[PDB]
Parts: sequence; C-alpha cells; structure tokens
Amino acid sequence: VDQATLDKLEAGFKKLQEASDCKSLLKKHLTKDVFDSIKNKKTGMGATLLDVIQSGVENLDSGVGIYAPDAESYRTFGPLFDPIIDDYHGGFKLTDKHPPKQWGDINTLVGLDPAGQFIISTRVRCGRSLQGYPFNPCLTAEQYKEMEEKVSSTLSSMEDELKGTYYPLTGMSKATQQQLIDDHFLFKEGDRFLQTANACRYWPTGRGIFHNDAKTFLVWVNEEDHLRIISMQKGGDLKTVYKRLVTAVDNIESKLPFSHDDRFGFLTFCPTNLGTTMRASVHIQLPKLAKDRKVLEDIASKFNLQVRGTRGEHTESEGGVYDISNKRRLGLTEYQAVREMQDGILEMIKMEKAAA
Ligand SMILES: Nc1ncnc2c1ncn2[C@@H]1O[C@H](COP(=O)(O)OP(=O)(O)O)[C@@H](O)[C@H]1O
Ligand SMILES: NC(=[NH2+])NCCC[C@H](N)C(=O)O
Ligand SMILES: [Mg+2]
Repeated sequence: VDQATLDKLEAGFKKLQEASDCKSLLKKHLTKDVFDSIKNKKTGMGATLLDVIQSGVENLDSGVGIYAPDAESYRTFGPLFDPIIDDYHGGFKLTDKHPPKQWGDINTLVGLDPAGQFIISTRVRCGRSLQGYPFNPCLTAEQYKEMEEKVSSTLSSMEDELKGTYYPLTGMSKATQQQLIDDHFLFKEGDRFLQTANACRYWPTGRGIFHNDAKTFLVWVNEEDHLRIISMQKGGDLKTVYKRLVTAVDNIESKLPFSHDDRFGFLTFCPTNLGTTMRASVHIQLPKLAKDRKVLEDIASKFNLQVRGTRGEHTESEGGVYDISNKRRLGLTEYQAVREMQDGILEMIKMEKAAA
C-alpha cells in the first residue's frame, strides 16, 4: 500500500482510539493487533483497509463503520470483518457457513395485526449484487450505466402483478423524487455514511427505481447495493408481502446472475446485509412501549429486532411510527429471518396491549 494511505490509516486508528464515546463495531473490533495484520494489505482491485474503514472513521456515530469495496475485501481484511460479522449477526464463527437459500413454508406466516390499530405498513426487502461488477467504491461511471441498462431491461420482462416501469433518477423531477421518498418508496439521497465510503460517485448516474403501478413491488437500482428487491403495502399482511417478494426474487434470479458466496451467502456492500440480505419490517405504533424509547429498544433487542425511524435508519420516529425489523441476516435462512420479525412483532403487540 502507498505510504499516504498508511499515514491516513494510522491517523484514522488514532481517531478511533481517541473517540472515547464511539460505540461502532469498527472501534470495538479494530484492535492494534488486527490493524497491524491488515493495514499493509491490498486487494486485486486495489482496495485497502482505508477503503474499508473510511466511513467509520469519518462518521464516528456509525453503528458498524465498515464496507467491502469488493468481494475479495471480505477475506483480505477478514481479521476485521469476521469478528464484526460475528458480533452484528448474533453469532457466526469462522467455521460457520451461511445455509442454502430457503424461503420456507409461507403458509405459516400470518397477518400481524388483524384489528389494525398498531401496524401501518409491512415491507420485506432483499439485496443482490451482479456477478462481474464490484461494489460501489470500485465502480466507474460507465459501469453504473451498464448495470442500469442490464437491470432495467431484465425488469421489463416482469409480468402480471410484477409488471412495471423503470424510472431513472437522472431526469426525475425534484418533486417526484421527493414524493417517492416521503411515501417511503424511493431510497434517500445524500447518505453521509455511504458518501464517505465513496459509494455515491457519479450520482445520480445509473441510479433509479422500478415499480409496478401499485407500488407494491419495487427495485432500487444502484443505491447501496446493485439491486434492492422490495415488496410492501399498507397493513400487516406479511404472508402476501413475503409471497410477492419470493415470487419476484425467484423470477429475477432466473434471468440475472447474482454473486453468491459459499460462506457469506449472497454478497452485499455492507456486512450487515450478507446471507439472506433480508430485512422484514413494519411501520408500527406502540405508544406505551415507545413512551421510554430505552425500553422499546431494550425489548426489541431481546427479539433480535432493530428499531429505526419513520424515514429509515439514522432518522427519528414521526407521529410515534417506528420501523421495527429483524436485525440478523446472516447465519439463518430467509424463513428464520422473516420469522424473527413476525414472532417479535406479535409479542410486542401483546405486550403493548397488556402494558399499563
Ligand atoms: N414497513 C415499512 N413500511 C413503509 N416504509 C418502510 C417500511 N420499512 C422501511 N420503510 C422505508 O424504506 C426506506 C429505506 O429505509 P432504510 O432504513 O434505508 O431500509 P433499507 O435500505 O434496508 O430498505 C425508507 O423510506 C423507509 O421509510
Ligand atoms: N448498511 C446499512 N444500510 N446500514 C447499516 C450500516 C450503516 C452505517 N454504515 C453504520 O451505522 O455503520
Ligand atoms: Mg437503506
């Protein structure tokens, strides 16, 4: 590695050490021992430890703080990724391997809130990376366009309920983009954690969103991951939402070659999205349990769930509406992932009803 990067790396390590109240997994697991063992390493694509931890160093408020510039990074800088992946996903040893794709018995999934007084909307998303293309930090403006064309073309073949239209971000009016974001359909623009990881270069080139007219099935093109396949709708009908997702993913995979790893399952940009790459969530109101957010988050964590704001991660809840989802994605099947959300949410609703 060049000495400039080495100097930047030494500076970053010091910044992490000096940040006493920093609670990121990067700071926690990047011991001097680990640091020294991989700071001089570089991947075939020229990715260094700096490309990996840069976001965490610049954004000390990061929960994780690292990203994989390319697939090789997960192993080249394994001494750092491994303990962090093990920590975040609730246990994943060096000898562990992510299980084969398994949607499970969808008929065992249920309506999460029949009376409809708590859940506002249910959503399930997956992420996929195109074989042949590296993660954001190593992509050229031309590659973004290539990927956009391949994906949009493929999605033009979607039929029936999944039939839709691709809407490029480039050329999209400001009003439409903002409405799509406010409506919780489109990804947000200008994420500080992604920017510092150099994952937003050439924006908004090659970026866009595909969605059926109903906006129940959507596909994000070139945001954090090459693709984010989404299924969502008002209410708490998890069975229908999940089934739609399964249908879409199965079909898209028969057309597009996605990167899958023997140990990490489906590959993604952030280590938190590996394996199933699944995040099943609900926008829900729990006034009693939410009153003291400490207890809300403490209760959720026991069910392996994560709490996010109404507009997504790093945001606050608006009007008492929280985003609650399964935190774990690696080391468990797609079925187990969606089940953790279903099981936890059903219980949290029971607790809310019984709360004083
Ligand atoms: N159950 C839900 N209902 C409606 N919108 C949701 C729901 N869950 C997440 N979202 C929306 O998904 C968008 C992306 O949020 P984010 O936290 O980045 O999740 P991810 O990238 O994993 O999909 C946001 O606009 C957020 O409001
Ligand atoms: N990957 C993702 N969208 N969210 C989890 C990590 C977010 C950010 N890097 C951090 O807080 O570390
Ligand atoms: Mg996101």
